Amino acid sequence: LTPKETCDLCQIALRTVFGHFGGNIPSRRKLVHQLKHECKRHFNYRRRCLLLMKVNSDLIFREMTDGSFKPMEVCLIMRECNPHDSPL
Repeated sequence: LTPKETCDLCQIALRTVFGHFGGNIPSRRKLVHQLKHECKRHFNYRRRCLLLMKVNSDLIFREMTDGSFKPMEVCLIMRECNPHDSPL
């Protein structure tokens, strides 16, 4: 994966799962079951995605449930996006 792809993928994944719950996220355990499912939709990204959500599910949960949600921002904090890259 390019650093671009890797950034884009972070965003696509978090946005898709956030849209899935329509912003009403029930619990971290549940959030995680979907983050994992969503990781497996991407052949080349599965392995990295899965470890990313594992380590950072608390940060993703917090940011998602605050109402802010901007995917590109949480991906910057995880350093899967750098200030260089762009949103979607």
